[PDB]
Amino acid sequence: EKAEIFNSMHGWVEDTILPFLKPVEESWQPTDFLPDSTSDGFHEQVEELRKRTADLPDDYLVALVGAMVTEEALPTYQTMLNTTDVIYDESGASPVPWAVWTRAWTAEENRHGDIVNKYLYLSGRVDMKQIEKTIQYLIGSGDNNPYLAYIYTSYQERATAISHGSLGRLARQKGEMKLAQICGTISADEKRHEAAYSKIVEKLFELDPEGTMLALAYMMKMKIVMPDMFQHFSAVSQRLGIYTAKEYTDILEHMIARWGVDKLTGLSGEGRRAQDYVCGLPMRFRKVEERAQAWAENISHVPFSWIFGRR
Amino acid sequence: EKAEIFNSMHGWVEDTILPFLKPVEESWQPTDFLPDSTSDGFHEQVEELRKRTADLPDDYLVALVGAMVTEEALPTYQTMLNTTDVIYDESGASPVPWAVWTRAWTAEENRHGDIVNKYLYLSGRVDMKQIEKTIQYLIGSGDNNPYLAYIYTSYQERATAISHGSLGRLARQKGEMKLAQICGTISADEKRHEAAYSKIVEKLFELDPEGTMLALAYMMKMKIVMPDMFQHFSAVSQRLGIYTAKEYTDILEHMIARWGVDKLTGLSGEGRRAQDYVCGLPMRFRKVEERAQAWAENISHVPFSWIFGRR
Ligand SMILES: [Fe+3]
Ligand SMILES: [Fe+3]
Ligand SMILES: [Fe+3]
Ligand SMILES: [Fe+3]
Repeated sequence: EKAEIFNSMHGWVEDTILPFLKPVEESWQPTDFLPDSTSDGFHEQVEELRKRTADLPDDYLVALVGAMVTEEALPTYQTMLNTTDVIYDESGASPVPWAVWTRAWTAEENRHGDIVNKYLYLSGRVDMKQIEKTIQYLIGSGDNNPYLAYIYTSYQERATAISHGSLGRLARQKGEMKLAQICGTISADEKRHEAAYSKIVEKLFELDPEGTMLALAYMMKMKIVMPDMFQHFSAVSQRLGIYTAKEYTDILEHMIARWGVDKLTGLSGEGRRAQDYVCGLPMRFRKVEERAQAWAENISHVPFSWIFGRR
Repeated sequence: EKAEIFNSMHGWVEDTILPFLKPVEESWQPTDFLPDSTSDGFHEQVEELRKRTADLPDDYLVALVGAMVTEEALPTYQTMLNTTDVIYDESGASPVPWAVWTRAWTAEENRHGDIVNKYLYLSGRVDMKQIEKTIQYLIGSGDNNPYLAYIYTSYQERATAISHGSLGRLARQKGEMKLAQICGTISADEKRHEAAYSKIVEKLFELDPEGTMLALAYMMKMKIVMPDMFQHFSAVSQRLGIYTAKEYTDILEHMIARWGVDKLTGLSGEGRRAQDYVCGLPMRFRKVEERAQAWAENISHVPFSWIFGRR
């Protein structure tokens, strides 16, 4: 039945989801936000960047490294959403619209880690050797239910749109307008992605409320949890205001509203147990917001000095 | 039966394939082969690179762009080999050794496109904006039989080990010792990868000669073919001697020998038709080697001037 639900969605994925892609022709590329290496001005542009970035506080460097590590892990996030599927009909073989979306979306995502990685490299502010190791360990690390991937990615796209957006805003506040542009441009990609993925989940709730509710309850319980090295990234994002416990709870309420999870009808006893669990979470998580803030305020970079580069 | 063949191989994959991984601790990283951005010497090192790279012929620039485009497409090559599999036993849940290999191998591969991409960027010799577009189109483009991926990757790892190795050798010949090191270091990764993948195919031939032969015949016929923009990369690799029609044929003979495809026994009529087809290919491809060379010698960069950066 899940396979068939997915199959029956092809037309709507084509009509409603694929338009959320931005044409490659109209798309920014990392080179847009970097010193021009073909230009006689290259060295001077690189120097300006390094000057601009010497003004950035340490917390900010760390959050930005957090964001790049997350993005650079792209090969291990698109893998769940990869569907070994291809449709046969009178026009011949073609790719399922699900795969057309995943592939093009992966191509979008690929630019996010590259821009931040080359920008941080050029700044000199972080030790790119240690961070590349981290990333190799992380790709090396990398339940089969096919709704789960879609739900998780909805949440992740909204969280990452908000985090990159807030990083951008703080870069702007410090006068680092190129870094603000980078962070803001990524955020705008993520806002589109979040829109496509939320709509997919919406549609799954429409067509299979029982399956989707059980999957969402599983995801909230098991996978998607309130927002040592990753703990440290998390603490820094908390105290900077980029991505907080309050924002996590706010994302949960938005998703509950957007998908009308507290308004589902016709559920079994099992479905209602799952709906009750999910819908009761925001009240549970409000209570731990003020503790998240205190904990973040005590974090030291001393165990993490290895992240930093030139001062 | 293919699923079961794969399942029955877990112990041997663990004992024989996983040791071909290089520990992340002992591993090079892109930063190793790049100007040190944390150093007061950064600008000077970047200048040395740009000087070293001004000595590189155009054919060489193009082949190197070919290689990076190929590598940077990594998200669309690991996807077939991704297996949504996880083993349950008395120790709990664990990852199938197939997935442990794929993940760690993907983490290895991720460094290949990054090093070449940042090196080419810093050189100024190519227009990275146009090449990033190309790459986005290419990831966006990106039969389900599970032997096919393993066979294809065997061939691809041997081809890419030979191509990066020969690019390295030519960089060396021009005195560009850092670029030679990069190309040579990648080649050595690919030689390990090729060894792991050839051994997998070997084992598939041992355990299921009939299935593997039919898959190999399919791959030679359909997918793996004698070595406009990709045609142009191919022509340049031909005339430079980096990767030629003769080398393609040589890879086919090596694989036939390594896996003893001309020595399989107990095949059905169908199996023997497939074995005869494959084993007759090298004689067929020798005949078109001298034509590949002539064709490559007539290629113009004029339609491809968009690749180039500063002169
Ligand atoms: Fe992203
Ligand atoms: Fe995204
Ligand atoms: Fe490679
Ligand atoms: Fe490889």
